[PDB]
Amino acid sequence: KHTVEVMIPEAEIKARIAELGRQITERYKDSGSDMVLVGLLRGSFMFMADLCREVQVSHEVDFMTASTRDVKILKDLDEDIRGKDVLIVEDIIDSGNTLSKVREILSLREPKSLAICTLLDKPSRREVNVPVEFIGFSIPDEFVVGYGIDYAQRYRHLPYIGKVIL
Amino acid sequence: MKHTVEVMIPEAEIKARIAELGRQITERYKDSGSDMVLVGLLRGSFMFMADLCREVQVSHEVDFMTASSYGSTRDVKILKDLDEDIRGKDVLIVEDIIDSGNTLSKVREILSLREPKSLAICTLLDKPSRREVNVPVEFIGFSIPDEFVVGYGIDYAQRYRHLPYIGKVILL
Ligand SMILES: [Mg+2]
Ligand SMILES: [Mg+2]
Repeated sequence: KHTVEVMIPEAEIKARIAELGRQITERYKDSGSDMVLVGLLRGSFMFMADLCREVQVSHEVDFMTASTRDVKILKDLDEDIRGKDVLIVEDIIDSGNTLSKVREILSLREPKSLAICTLLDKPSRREVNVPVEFIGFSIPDEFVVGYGIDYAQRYRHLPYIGKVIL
Repeated sequence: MKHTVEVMIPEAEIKARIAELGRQITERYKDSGSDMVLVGLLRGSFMFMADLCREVQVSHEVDFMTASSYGSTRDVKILKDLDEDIRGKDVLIVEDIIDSGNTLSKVREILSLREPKSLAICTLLDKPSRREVNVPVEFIGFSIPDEFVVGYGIDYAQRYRHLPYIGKVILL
């Protein structure tokens, strides 16, 4: 028994993703090597669709599904990242537990470079020290939904970030 | 192969169209009162699903499947199934293009066996001329000839998937 309040409106997200877009563009425009943005599903699908449209560099788009448990590849990438600039695209960084492991896994395949871009970082919640090179918003430890993030399989389609209120 | 890309469906025409697909989808499903889920086929549907789902004013789950993309007489194989159940639910399959219909047809049969309440396909692009197998398609963004198209999720040799418009590829 809850309500959703707006936490970050749709206009702010868009403004912020244009700025991330310019930045990812300046970091990578002079590489000349193949680039791929790598979404973590299901949560990253919306951020990736918006971010990849703001990245003014030829790139592949690929996806990955990762799980007191091991991080397991439930769906690996469709393409090779060896010798490629790879940017991992994630809805939210929290503990850092999963993203740190996903980072290690892709690192074995020897990309030219490897980096993370997350829309939301909850740095009060961090349990592991994970290098994150691009952040949308550092946020308080709120119960967030919308923009791909769910509450018991709800609100992934909301075009703003909401916080859930019990 | 040496080439250029021209704009064919600008970004703003895709948006206008997606907004109308969402009113249509809302209309058909608002009074259902069952769980609804939008099932995108990866990788093609990712960006269309992003925009479409935001224009659907009904509470829905969003889920994805990867079916065998072997390309354009082998079996359609689930590389990655749904994470959530569809029995008793309204399911809208979301695709970027229907051409031959082989994959979409086999994806419909598989999900059908799960006994959703209803099953329906929304594609952004339809090439009716390329149909090899009849499949019903309730919601279509644009009907186009067999042009060589890219962008908005459609790759040419794992390139142009991030273009915010549909382009035509011109072989030089
Ligand atoms: Mg994490
Ligand atoms: Mg097909």
